[PDB]
Amino acid sequence: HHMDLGIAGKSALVCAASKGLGRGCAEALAAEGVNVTIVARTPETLDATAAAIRANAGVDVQAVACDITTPEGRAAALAACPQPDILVNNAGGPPPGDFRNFTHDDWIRALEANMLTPIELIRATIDGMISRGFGRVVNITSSSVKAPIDVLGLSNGARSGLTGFIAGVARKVAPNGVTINNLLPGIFDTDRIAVTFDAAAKAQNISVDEARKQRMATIPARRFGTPDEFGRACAFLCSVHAGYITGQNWLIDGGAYPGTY
Amino acid sequence: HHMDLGIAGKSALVCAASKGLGRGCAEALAAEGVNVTIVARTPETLDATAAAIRANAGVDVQAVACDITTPEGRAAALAACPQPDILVNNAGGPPPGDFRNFTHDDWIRALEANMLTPIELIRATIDGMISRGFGRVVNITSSSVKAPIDVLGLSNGARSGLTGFIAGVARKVAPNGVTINNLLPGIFDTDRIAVTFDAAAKAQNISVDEARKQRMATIPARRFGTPDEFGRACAFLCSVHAGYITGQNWLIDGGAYPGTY
Amino acid sequence: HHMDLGIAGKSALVCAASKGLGRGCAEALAAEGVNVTIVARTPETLDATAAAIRANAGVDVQAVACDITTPEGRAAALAACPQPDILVNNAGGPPPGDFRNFTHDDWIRALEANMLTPIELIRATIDGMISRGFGRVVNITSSSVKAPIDVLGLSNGARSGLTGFIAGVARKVAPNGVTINNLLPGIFDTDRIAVTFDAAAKAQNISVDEARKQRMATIPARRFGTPDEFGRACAFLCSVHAGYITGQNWLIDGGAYPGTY
Amino acid sequence: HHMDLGIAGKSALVCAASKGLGRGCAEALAAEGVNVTIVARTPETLDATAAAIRANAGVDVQAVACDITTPEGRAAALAACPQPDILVNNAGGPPPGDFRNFTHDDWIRALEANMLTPIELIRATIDGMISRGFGRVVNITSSSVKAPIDVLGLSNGARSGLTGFIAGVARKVAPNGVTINNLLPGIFDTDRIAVTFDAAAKAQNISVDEARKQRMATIPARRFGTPDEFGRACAFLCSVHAGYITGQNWLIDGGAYPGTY
Ligand SMILES: NC(=O)c1ccc[n+]([C@@H]2O[C@H](COP(=O)([O-])OP(=O)(O)OC[C@H]3O[C@@H](n4cnc5c(N)ncnc54)[C@H](OP(=O)(O)O)[C@@H]3O)[C@@H](O)[C@H]2O)c1
Ligand SMILES: NC(=O)c1ccc[n+]([C@@H]2O[C@H](COP(=O)([O-])OP(=O)(O)OC[C@H]3O[C@@H](n4cnc5c(N)ncnc54)[C@H](OP(=O)(O)O)[C@@H]3O)[C@@H](O)[C@H]2O)c1
Ligand SMILES: NC(=O)c1ccc[n+]([C@@H]2O[C@H](COP(=O)([O-])OP(=O)(O)OC[C@H]3O[C@@H](n4cnc5c(N)ncnc54)[C@H](OP(=O)(O)O)[C@@H]3O)[C@@H](O)[C@H]2O)c1
Ligand SMILES: NC(=O)c1ccc[n+]([C@@H]2O[C@H](COP(=O)([O-])OP(=O)(O)OC[C@H]3O[C@@H](n4cnc5c(N)ncnc54)[C@H](OP(=O)(O)O)[C@@H]3O)[C@@H](O)[C@H]2O)c1
Repeated sequence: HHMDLGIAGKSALVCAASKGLGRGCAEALAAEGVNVTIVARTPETLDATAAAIRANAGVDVQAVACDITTPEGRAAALAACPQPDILVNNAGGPPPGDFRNFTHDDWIRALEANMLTPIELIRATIDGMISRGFGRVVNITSSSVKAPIDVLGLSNGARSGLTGFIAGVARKVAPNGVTINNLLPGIFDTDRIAVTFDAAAKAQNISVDEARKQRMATIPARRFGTPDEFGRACAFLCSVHAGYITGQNWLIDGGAYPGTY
Repeated sequence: HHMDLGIAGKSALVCAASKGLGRGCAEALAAEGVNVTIVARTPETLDATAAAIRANAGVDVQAVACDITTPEGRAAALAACPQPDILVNNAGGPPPGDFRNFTHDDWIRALEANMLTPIELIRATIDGMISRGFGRVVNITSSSVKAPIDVLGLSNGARSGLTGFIAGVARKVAPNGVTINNLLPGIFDTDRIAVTFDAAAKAQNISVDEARKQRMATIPARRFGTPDEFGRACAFLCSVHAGYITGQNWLIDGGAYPGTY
Repeated sequence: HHMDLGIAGKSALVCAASKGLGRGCAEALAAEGVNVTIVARTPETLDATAAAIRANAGVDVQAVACDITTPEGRAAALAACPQPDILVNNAGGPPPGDFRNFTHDDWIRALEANMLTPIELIRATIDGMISRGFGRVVNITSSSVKAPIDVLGLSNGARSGLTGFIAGVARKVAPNGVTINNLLPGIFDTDRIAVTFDAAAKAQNISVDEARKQRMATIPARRFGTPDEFGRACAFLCSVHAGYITGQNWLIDGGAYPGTY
Repeated sequence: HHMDLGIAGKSALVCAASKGLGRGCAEALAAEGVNVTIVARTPETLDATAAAIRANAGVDVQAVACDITTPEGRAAALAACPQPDILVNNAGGPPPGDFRNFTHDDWIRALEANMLTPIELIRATIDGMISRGFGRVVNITSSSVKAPIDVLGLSNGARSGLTGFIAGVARKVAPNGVTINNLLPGIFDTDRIAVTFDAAAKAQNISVDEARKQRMATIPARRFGTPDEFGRACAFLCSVHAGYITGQNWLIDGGAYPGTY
């Protein structure tokens, strides 16, 4: 038994996807027959992930080595995948800090990476989607837009800016068979959080395993998220069964956010 | 290809499901190998839907003819399906009117059908789900909990009451592999909205098609929702790939609700 | 200086107001020249509060000793104050417990007290406000409608039901110079709370002062709310300066709720 | 009667305040005895409004002619008012347009004016507020953060970015007697909307008065907001009676936004 998402043979541009949540989305789309173009900066891991997906899924896989948060990187991605049916927006997130230490340049860099980059990729791909009467955009954001994360003010700001803009464009382009939705991760078991736990353990004189355990104990689901399950939610949003879902912020966080809505 | 939801052979109790959104949920779950018990008041339609799901899905189908908004009906449903892995809560919705004409009996009827009935079925099934380390509850509610519907004050109130309570229990039971989420329909093309469009077309002296087209033009997606796609979202929430999603209100409305969140 | 709220000589019906937040609202309204009818069950305390407001504010004060959560109590309150310009809805809160121990009648009782009671008082007073082109309704609810409180499922449900219904009525009656808003307290230093901390101190063999300080340490403002400041926010909503505020949920909680919105 | 806000003799920096909502905030604070420093680019209207507030309120009024969205302008404002107790953040909003015509520079300018400028003024004033154990920051934003405005994508984005960041800093600084809240205008009767209706009428073959009338008819309160009542709400947030309100988004829109929350 398995659910046909109806997107085999379509094309997807999956940003920041040699590892982690982006990789999970690329894998899940390829599993459903989507030809995927994956983007990341470092060739070694990018080429390896592209080869793995090729050998596991049997779809066409393209790899673009670029910084997606530059105009030149966006142009390189679109040169490889010029008319995507499906766009998964993603890029590395901003550094932590106390708000009094954020510089103007820190703000601009976070806004470029996690707000203006997704917006520009939508701008560059939306006309083709509209012309074909089908389109799916999924933006990987953060629980930070629902409840601010203490040390991640740059995310609290930049990703909330993206989300507020997305609300408008989602409803504007909805008449044309295009949906635009955001996937908001709680804590997911990737290399990104291992850096955070490594520093937290060393500061607290406990093991990383113990620090991870203590964090899990505060999550209602009592675990971290997996890149696999994140990618499956992405694939569902990109399917022919989610065409009546647009402008939505899907929080995938094990219940950690306490708000009713 | 096709995505394996991992719930073949599980049991679901699907309330108010001979027609409409409930039937869509039952069929989508049966398509993934779930043995479904479906509940409705009218035996003829209920038996015909049960027979159709048997013929199409090949799963075990039980049909319980009862009023799910009564304790005798809830007991009869649970007697047939006493340890469901999956509970889909649903019942008929309240009648329209101006708030100054709502009677006390009106309020109790709406609160019983669309708040206390789902709560009682959760109370009666949660301990078995917890003991097995797996459970899925999906409550069919309404866009009325995000933005009040003019003439449906009884829904605006009763379903918001359910949602506020669900927020707490979803997080309370999450440590045990149980998730509880709400699916909020916008306008879906069922028999319930045909009653509204027939009375509109006849009153205004226009065709039903014209009356429906006027409403569609106000929806960003420019169509109504289908019971099939509603059921597919339900099936995803009930899957092994949605275990990190709980306490969430999933609005499926073609972008009609204008709020950013 | 001092801000003239423009409501001197108007009439207010203030429910559940011999003590606590309700008394704070009655005193703040009376300080602005509003003639207040205050309602509580216990005559001794009610009369003492009524006499203190008379002495300090110099307005007309009526005391009605009744149970506002019954139809007979509402009839008595409205007989004494049949055409209020201002209605402050309030009642005792529901008891704590685990949802598996809520009886069906526990739910009915909480729904009657904290949802249907304020709805019926609005229905009985809204026509007069509309006919005069001025009206203010303020409903005392709870932070429980923004984030569920663990042991207060009955509040999480009933007050959320009220709130969803209020959303519709507020926008329905806004053309007639009537506003309807909700005031959502976080933890406020009333007798209800003082009893709770007496139990915590005794259970832990610590002083009441230490038990209270333990809770304050988790609140961003690092204190509890005062009934006075709650009443002042109520009075501002009831003023001629808040006529463009309706359907709003004002959370007054020292930042304790972590959600962005 | 009249309510004492307890802020006579305190100092406020009120940005973008020779006209409109900013002027309304400055006048309301001055009316409660606050010494106000008002900032605007054009000297003619700035000096006239400063003279009016001096004559009306008898407080100290400083006028700074500068563009508050530049570092040099922020520095000039702070030179005049180096240790404000109260900061009202405000600046001119972004131009309208279709999202496909927004340039990278359009985005940066909107982000600078309506997100990074308020953030930098908070960073420059928060230390002193904390050191005195009292502070009030009110950010004038927009209903666009609750529901996107069709042609104002630059606002939908930039002001949502501010709001997501403010959520974190409000809770961070709350232990020190500082509150940070946002005031979200719906449509207010200022010079800003005259330009909007001047274009809306010129294209619709109706008068600006007719276009205004038709827009009013869609607002539940059936009118536009006044700068006076907006300023009064600002003054209440800045008072000693609002110290338990922080991190809140106060929507002042006559009920036009349809969302329950
Ligand atoms: N993990 C969580 O708990 C969590 C939760 C919420 C939000 N997030 C956010 O979700 C996003 C993905 O996080 P993750 O945990 O999946 O991180 P991850 O495991 O480190 O994966 C990041 C991936 O993106 C690529 N990448 C990063 N910046 C890029 C850029 N500018 N251009 C192109 N490729 C880029 C990386 O490869 P290269 O380094 O070779 O480019 C890698 O393939 C981040 O924005 C993160 O802040 C994460
Ligand atoms: N359609 C929409 O646009 C929409 C949107 C939001 C919310 N909703 C809500 O979603 C729910 C389902 O609506 P729908 O459009 O699917 O309606 P529908 O097409 O009329 O189907 C309702 C189903 O529920 C059954 N049912 C009704 N009352 C029952 C009861 N007391 N006990 C057992 N079964 C009962 C009906 O069969 P019997 O009559 O034989 O019992 C039928 O099988 C309602 O609460 C509705 O208000 C609908
Ligand atoms: N304090 C908080 O932290 C907090 C926070 C959120 C919500 N709330 C809610 O706010 C409401 C007021 O709480 P509070 O802290 O102000 O309580 P409080 O200090 O105990 O005052 C309650 C007042 O209401 C009266 N009352 C209670 N039940 C009544 C009834 N059936 N009919 C008429 N009068 C009635 C009481 O007098 P009699 O006993 O003589 O009738 C008393 O005057 C409650 O619903 C509470 O749950 C409180
Ligand atoms: N009116 C509404 O319906 C409405 C609703 C929601 C949001 N808003 C937003 O609220 C803000 C205020 O709007 P409003 O209606 O009050 O406008 P307004 O009547 O045109 O007043 C704007 C004031 O700000 C000053 N100003 C503008 N940009 C400035 C800058 N960079 N530096 C310093 N002073 C500056 C202007 O004077 P100078 O030109 O001489 O500098 C003037 O004193 C805007 O961001 C607007 O988009 C307005």
